[PDB]
Amino acid sequence: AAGRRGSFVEMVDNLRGKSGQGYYVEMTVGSPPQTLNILVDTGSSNFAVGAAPHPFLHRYYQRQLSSTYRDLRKGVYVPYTQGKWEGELGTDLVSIPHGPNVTVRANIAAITESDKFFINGSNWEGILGLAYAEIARPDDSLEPFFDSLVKQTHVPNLFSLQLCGAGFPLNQSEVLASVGGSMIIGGIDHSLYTGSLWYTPIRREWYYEVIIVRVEINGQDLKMDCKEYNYDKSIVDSGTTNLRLPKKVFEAAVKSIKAASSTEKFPDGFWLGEQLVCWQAGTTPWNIFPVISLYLMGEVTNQSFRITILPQQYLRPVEDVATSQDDCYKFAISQSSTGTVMGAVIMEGFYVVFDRARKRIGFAVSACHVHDEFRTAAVEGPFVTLDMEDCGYNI
Ligand SMILES: CCCN(CCC)C(=O)c1cc(C)cc(C(=O)N[C@@H](Cc2cc(F)cc(F)c2)[C@H](O)CNCc2cccc(OC)c2)c1
Repeated sequence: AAGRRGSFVEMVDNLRGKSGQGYYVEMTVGSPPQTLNILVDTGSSNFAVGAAPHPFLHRYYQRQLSSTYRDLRKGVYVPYTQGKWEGELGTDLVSIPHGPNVTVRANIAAITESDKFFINGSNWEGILGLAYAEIARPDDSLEPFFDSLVKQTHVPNLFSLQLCGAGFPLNQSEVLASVGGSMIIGGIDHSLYTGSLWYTPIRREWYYEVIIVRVEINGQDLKMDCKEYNYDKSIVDSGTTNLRLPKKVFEAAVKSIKAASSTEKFPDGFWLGEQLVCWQAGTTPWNIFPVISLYLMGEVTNQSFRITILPQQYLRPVEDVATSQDDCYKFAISQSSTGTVMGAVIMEGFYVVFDRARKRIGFAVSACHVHDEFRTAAVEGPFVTLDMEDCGYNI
C-alpha cells in the first residue's frame, strides 16, 4: 500500500450547492474584480453571467464599472434542454479566488434576457461551460473559458470534479454554509477519492462524450444492444441533476428497478421523477433498491471497467412538503430524447477527472459519496468486452 497525498489544498472544498440546484464556484470578472458565483457545467461551452436586474439575482456583472471590459458588438443566444438566455458578447479579465493563481482574458456573455435559466435560491449568478468549442454559441470561434485559461497560462489542460451530495436535505442557511465539493483546476488531488482511477476515452471533443457498453441492475444484465445505451450520445454533464436515459433504456431500467424493489410499491408519480416518497426518520429501506452499474469503454483494446452507484445516489434527498422529520427523496432518473446524460446524481458518487490533454475521463470512488454500512459505490476493472466501437452511435 501507499497513502495518497492531496496536493491542491488551495482548491479543495471550493464548491457549494446541491444536485437539485447545481454546484458553483466563486469567480471574479472585471477591474476592479466583481465577485460572482458560477455554476460549474461540463454540459455546455459558454461562460455567461447575469448582467442586468433579475428577480432571482442579488448581484450581477456591471460592465460599465470594469475598466478592462471589451465590447464584442455581438449578440448571443443559448438554448439548453430546458432554459435559455440572450446576451451581449465581450471579454474581460477573469479569475478564480479558490483556484490557480492566475488571471486571464476570456469571452463573457452578458445575460440581458433569460427564461427558466436562473434558479430562485441557487445562489449562483452565472454559468461556466467547461465543454469544447464545437458546441459553443454562436459558433466554435467563441473560445471557451478553459481553452483561454490553458492557452494563456501554464495550468495543465485538465480539471477534476468532486461533487458532494449531503445525503439529506439542506435548507437555505445550510446549503450556504455547507461544503459542496471540489473543482481542482489543472490537476488531480489524491485526497478526494479512494481506490484506483479508471479512464474511458472521450469519444469526440464537443460534449464530454463517452461510450457505455453494458448496464446492470443488481448484477443483472439489462441486456440491450449496447448501441441503445448511447443513442444518440452519452455525456458527462454536471449541469444536469438527473441520470437521463434514452427512452427505451429508461423503460427497461425502470422495469428492472421496480422488479428489484418489488417488496415496496411506489406510485407512478415517483417513477416519473415528479413526486417524492417518505419514510420514518432513519428507516429509508436502501437495501430493497438495487445498485446500478455502468460499464465504460476502457483505454486498452477489448477492455472495459464499471462504475456502480447506490440508491443513495439515484434517490435525491428532498424536504417534505410538511418539513416533517421523515427522510424523503425523489427518483433522480428520467427519460431523454437526446441520449444518455450522466448528471450530478451520478457524479456525486465519484471523483471525475476530465483529462483534456489525454482525451479521456477518469472515474474513482468519491471520498464523499453517501453510502451505508452494507454497500459502497465502486469503480472496478478490467473486463473483457468485445466490439465496443459498435456501441457508439452514428447519425
Ligand atoms: C441543474 C439544476 C436543475 N436543472 C435545471 C433546472 C431545472 C436540471 O437538473 C436540468 C434538467 C434538464 C432537463 C436540462 C438541464 C440543462 O439543460 N442543463 C444545462 C445547463 C443548465 C441550463 C439551465 F437553463 C439551468 C441550469 F441550472 C443548468 C446543460 O448545459 C445541458 N447540457 C446538454 C445541452 C443540451 C442542449 C443544449 C446545450 O447547449 C450547450 C447543452 C438541467
